Amino acid sequence: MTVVPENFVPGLDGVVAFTTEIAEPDKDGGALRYRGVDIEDLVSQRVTFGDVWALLVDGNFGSGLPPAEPFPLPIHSGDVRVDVQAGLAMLAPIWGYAPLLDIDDATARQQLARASVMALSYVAQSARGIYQPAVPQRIIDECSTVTARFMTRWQGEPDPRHIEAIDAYWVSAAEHGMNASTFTARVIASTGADVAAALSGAIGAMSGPLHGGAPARVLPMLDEVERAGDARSVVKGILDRGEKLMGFGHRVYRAEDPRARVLRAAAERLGAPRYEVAVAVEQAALSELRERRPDRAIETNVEFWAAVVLDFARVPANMMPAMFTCGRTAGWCAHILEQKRLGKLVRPSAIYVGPGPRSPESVDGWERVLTTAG
Amino acid sequence: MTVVPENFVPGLDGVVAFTTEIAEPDKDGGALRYRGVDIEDLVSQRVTFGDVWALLVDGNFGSGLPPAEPFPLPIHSGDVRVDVQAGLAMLAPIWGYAPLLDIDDATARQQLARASVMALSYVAQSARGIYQPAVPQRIIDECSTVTARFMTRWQGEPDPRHIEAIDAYWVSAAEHGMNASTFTARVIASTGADVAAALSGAIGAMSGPLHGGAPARVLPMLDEVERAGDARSVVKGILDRGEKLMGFGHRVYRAEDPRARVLRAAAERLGAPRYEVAVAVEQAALSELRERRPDRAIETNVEFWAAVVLDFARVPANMMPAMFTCGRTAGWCAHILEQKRLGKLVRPSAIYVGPGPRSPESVDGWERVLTTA
Repeated sequence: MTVVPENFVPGLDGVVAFTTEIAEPDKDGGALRYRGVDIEDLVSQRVTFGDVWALLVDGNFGSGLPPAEPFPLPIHSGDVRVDVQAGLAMLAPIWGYAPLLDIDDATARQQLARASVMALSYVAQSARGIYQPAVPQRIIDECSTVTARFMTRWQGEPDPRHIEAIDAYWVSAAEHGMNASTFTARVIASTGADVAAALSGAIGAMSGPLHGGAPARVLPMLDEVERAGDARSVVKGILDRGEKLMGFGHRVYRAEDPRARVLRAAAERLGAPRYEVAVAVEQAALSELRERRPDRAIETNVEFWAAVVLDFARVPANMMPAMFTCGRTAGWCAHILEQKRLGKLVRPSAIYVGPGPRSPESVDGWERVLTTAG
Repeated sequence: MTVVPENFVPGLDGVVAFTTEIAEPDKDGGALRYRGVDIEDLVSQRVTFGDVWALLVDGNFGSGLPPAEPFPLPIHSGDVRVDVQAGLAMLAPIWGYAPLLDIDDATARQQLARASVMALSYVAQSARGIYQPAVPQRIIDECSTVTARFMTRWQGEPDPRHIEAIDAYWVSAAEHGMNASTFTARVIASTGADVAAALSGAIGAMSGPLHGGAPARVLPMLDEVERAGDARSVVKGILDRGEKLMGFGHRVYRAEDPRARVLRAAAERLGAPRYEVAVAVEQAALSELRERRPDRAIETNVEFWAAVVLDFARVPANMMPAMFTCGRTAGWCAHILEQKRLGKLVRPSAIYVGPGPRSPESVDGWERVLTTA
């Protein structure tokens, strides 16, 4: 802890923290796989989110996410993320969740599933809000998928097409390697904390606007083209004005992000009213950015089609981050269980480059210490 | 993303994630410094926690931690750690904390101080518990330090010697480099999240029993030595029954942990009644452990003397993890602010070693999946 190694770079970019068996974002190959299964196969075969949760967590099919038990959300803070972050942490004492260090794998797995679906129930309740009555459990119980139950608990009578849109979205968002919120879940798990503490901390990481991957603020642009009608000219004006085009930029996969293709497809198939305009904005935005920057590689961000699909499902813009979080719980749970089996505390190091030894009296403000105390 | 490097070890041991100006845990010198200032100087000169907080966060003593505003804890979960984890996250919407990305350094610093002392207040209220009336603010307002306000909000009429014990402990526990909870705080902070989300998540990591530093479950042993009168025979009994001897193990520093030294001296200076039995256990434990593992480096854990100091201050055993959290809010806050200035998202890589491409129907259990068409 003294000298900065030769062009050391802050952060952990490219530092391998783990091996994982859970999922492979194959950027070079243009494909995203969950336990070896392409998400395009999962989504096109209409595998529901609860079953994809189990594939990711267990490595095989057959023990899908159970329905949430009745539990009125105790937290009403004005922010769905806070409600779920606080509410999840509070499950440990009332449900008796011991630290991960103290339980076997099967128990941790059951506790993950029970807590994970309660995260969805809490989001639905928070979004529905306190200024109207809860949806009765018996109406939710008429549903046959976790995704249908979530939409019913939130909206009461959801359009089945909107349930399908959320299913496609959540599966496409379920897992994506070693990002900050997945990493936060694994660090908290690695202390042997209970699984609710790890999920609650991951929600905190996920809430940061630099976490990346939350749906795109593209709806105002899609409204402009709906009134103006000239997708190309609106794109040209968005760029000429100095503004940046939302939902487009550098390539993430080799070409098309496969999650963007899956969601564009979902929007087409389900007859989302904004589809035709969005397809026009996409073709306009890529041909425009590529013509303006011919040596740069430009593709559609999944966050663009995520906004179209979520918006179709009547998700308000202020709620789209929570919807991302709902899907990502599958990957968090898978990584928490894998971290438990790893059994290795995550505890990096630092190099000290601050002041050397000195007296307290030599520190600025010391007179104020003696004046306050005196 | 698929070839394992020849230097790969699980985790991040020895991987330098950051440079820091905040503090230097000097393992080979057996000394701990906060912004260059030795904790032994800070404790022996009775620098109060609230001033050490400013030292760590700001690099100077200009502006001490302010007192907490009145705010009855809204969470009563039966677990003090959960009350504060949840309660801290909830501060951002009621107080209007914007994400770290959206505010300047001075505003984040103000937000850290306000939430940090609220964490202390929440722990005091949660520990005091729901079967007692809150202590009036007018009584707490008569105290002159944050540490005294905390002990008063919790206990009503704290013994001033117990207040000094807490100030010594909290200063000794304020900061210790890149531990899992400070690391968690920095990671969450690196996403641009609000400081309350970062503090809340760090409390999550702190609560894990493998984080380290939570005071040692040594009170049963100290009771038995007080009952039986012979420390060595009790220690031999524990190891002969195959149980773990709490409070002793691998060296953290080269030899003695300087925080263990500071807390042992605090307990002696303040006349903690359990002092002498605790010293006798330390001698007997290190002697028996070094006899049995003669080439293993074995030192007293700081947690051993932490337990003695906190118990002297009438902290119940189930409140001791939260008291560690209270002191460590200083280092968390200092590191969140340093992370903010760095402006760098913390995310590492992983190597995939799972199954290759395969169809859904080739996965065990596919016949149990229901799909609509």
